[PDB]
Amino acid sequence: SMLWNNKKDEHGPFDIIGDIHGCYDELKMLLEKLGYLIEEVEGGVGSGKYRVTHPEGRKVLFLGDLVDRGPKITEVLKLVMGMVKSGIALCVPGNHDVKLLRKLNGRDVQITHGLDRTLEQLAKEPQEFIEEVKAFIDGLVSHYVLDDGKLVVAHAGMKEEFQGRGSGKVREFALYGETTGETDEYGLPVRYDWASDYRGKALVVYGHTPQAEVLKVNNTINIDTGCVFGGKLTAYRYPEREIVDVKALKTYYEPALEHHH
Ligand SMILES: [Mn+2]
Repeated sequence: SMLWNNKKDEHGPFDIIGDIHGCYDELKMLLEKLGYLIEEVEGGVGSGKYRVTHPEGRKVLFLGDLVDRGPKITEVLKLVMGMVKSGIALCVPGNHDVKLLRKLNGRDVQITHGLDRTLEQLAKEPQEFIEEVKAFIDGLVSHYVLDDGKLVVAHAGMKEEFQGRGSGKVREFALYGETTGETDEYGLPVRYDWASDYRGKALVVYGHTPQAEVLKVNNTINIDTGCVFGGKLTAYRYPEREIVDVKALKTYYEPALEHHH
């Protein structure tokens, strides 16, 4: 009964933040707008470079996809790692984060979707920081069930049946979701729209495929508003159920191509 995903004793309030993808400036703006105070620490290095506090004792929940695409990936990492360490944040992993971990561990993965930017930015940092990043990503839990089971956070979402489960299949769902088993017009796999079929008790806040505006469906909401693509970085305030966002300062990266159909 003792899984890592159980944080039911954590009641918040929480500010839940979608995919950052290296957008440090917007992250800093959003945290400040939420009332967090960010101190650039004197002499501070790596995960000790920053210290974040909140006078109302609010906590941040990051939905992952911290790395790739954007201009300030190592600063995002330093900030988020420090927050998790000081206890003001938790983080669940995105697909990009885990793929980065596999690459740093020695797997010869495809350099795509912004990973080149992470690698070239990481290259400018010392080695002990690189090991800190590996340790950080390796310890990320697939999802968290929080606040007496009233809230679930996961990167790609978490359908009811899998909530609170620690199996390998549940971790894959958190990272990637699942496919429907059938193919599309190109004979390719199709993503399963789990949120449409969701009837679970917990509100699920997640950040899967990027959207122009938050996508609320049944007791679920996707808050990846595509900051790095020139959209915005969104926080969802819990239990207030309020949306707070910061517009991207620039278009840092081009979004996926779109089929005509
Ligand atoms: Mn993403």
